[PDB]
Amino acid sequence: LDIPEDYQERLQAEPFTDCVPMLRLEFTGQSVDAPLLSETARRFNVNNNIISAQMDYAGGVKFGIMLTEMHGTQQDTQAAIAWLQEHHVKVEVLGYVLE
Amino acid sequence: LDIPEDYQERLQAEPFTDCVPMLRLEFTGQSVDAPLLSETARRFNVNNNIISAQMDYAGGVKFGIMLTEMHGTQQDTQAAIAWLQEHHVKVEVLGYVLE
Repeated sequence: LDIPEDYQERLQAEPFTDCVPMLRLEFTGQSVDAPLLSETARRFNVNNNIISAQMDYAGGVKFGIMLTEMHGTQQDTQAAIAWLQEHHVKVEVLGYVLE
Repeated sequence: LDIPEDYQERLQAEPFTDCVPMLRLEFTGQSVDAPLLSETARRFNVNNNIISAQMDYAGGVKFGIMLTEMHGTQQDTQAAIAWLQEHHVKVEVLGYVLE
């Protein structure tokens, strides 16, 4: 897993009403000049709650990992995840937690 | 300075018209439940562009550092920075960059 044991413990594979997805985000070389999480917060009215991160600035660009929760309506959440991927941020929904 | 060499090179101590603050954020036990950066994006119409981050999760809360640029109008970035400080995120303006 190499997520925190607290999350190993509460994570549920199956969605459930007003669950919240726990995400693993992977940056693969974006410029810092792309404000992707700040844009999703306004555009999709979601909150991206950072759990942890190992984000490296290497070669003048961004390569690394973040664990987050994404809070918002189900439609907004799905749209934000897809838009992140459409900008080549890899996104894995690791499972779902409460609220 | 202890930031990436290209930022060290570009960093100005004096604020200039349309400059961009380069921030260091230090997390010292903020809960994962507080959507600090997402809320500033909406509240103050700024972008928090992550440069790098080494953030750990422990006991339900967060510890570590992030380097960012903050983009927005002068009054908006001033208000977002003041609000993060008001909410006890340790913020340091390392200097200013184009553009």
